[PDB]
Amino acid sequence: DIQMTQSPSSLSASVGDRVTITCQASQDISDYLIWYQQKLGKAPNLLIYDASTLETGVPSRFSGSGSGTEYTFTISSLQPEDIATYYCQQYDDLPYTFGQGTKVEIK
Amino acid sequence: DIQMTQSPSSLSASVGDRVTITCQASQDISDYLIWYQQKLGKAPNLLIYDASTLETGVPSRFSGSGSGTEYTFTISSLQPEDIATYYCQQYDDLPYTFGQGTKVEIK
Amino acid sequence: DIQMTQSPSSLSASVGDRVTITCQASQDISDYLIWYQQKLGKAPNLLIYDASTLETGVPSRFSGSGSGTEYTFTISSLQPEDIATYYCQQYDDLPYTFGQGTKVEIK
Repeated sequence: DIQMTQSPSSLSASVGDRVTITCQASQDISDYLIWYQQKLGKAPNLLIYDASTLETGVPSRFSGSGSGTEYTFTISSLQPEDIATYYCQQYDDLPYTFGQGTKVEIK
Repeated sequence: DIQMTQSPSSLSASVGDRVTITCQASQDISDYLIWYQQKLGKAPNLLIYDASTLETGVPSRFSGSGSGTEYTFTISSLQPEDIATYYCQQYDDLPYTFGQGTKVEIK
Repeated sequence: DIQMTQSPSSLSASVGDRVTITCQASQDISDYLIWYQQKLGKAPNLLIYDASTLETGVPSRFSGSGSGTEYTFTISSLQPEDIATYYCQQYDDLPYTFGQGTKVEIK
């Protein structure tokens, strides 16, 4: 069972800031990682797949990189609309596991 | 892109009550369906995969069924521990898409 | 006296959603079950009798199924005029008893 550890568990930054979030797998998951955004009271929405491919329609201010067991999610310039909780999930094998999630706030 | 349709959005019931949630896929997903439980403030937890398959450690009071397009998730006896949000997610094809979630509460 | 267990107590869904309501009989009641609709402040109106027979003039989006002690009421596409409290009632023996009812609302 692949353990996903995400950090930090939460942060607050200002509009325009560069935000960064990490997820480490307990095994090489061969780049099968997704980043999801979950707005308060809504279902998670896929942002990035294959570690670094943006889903069609996602703003380019969003980006992911990494490989092996360490992955990185970055938001190059924070918008008020990005206030949500972010999650990484491994899809290298079942059961698909999630990171603990990172709440992103403004201020 | 595959659309998942979940219902109801929220329910309220009493301890021991049977709870029924369903998900509708916009295409045959071949049982490539997962059910997650999301307790407040936490990441989603896989309860069932392959539409009917229980993950180890998950109480037998949970159960899933369905096929092609229609799927159902059932909680045979609502326990206090079961208060959370539940989601179905398709994994037949990327991007993996979620149902809107159902908020389960005890009256 | 025959006890009727109805689930859930209340729910919220969106226009077009499918809605499932359940009723459990503490005894087999040979399909002698009626489903009533009760809008706010009016008397209950019979929608279905004999567990699955639609009364004349009732829309095809309502359906009933079930047997022995397990009965099911479905609305395939929730319309705004469907907002009300639903009740199952057994007519197998006196005194005829009702389920606790299900408050259906739209989010």
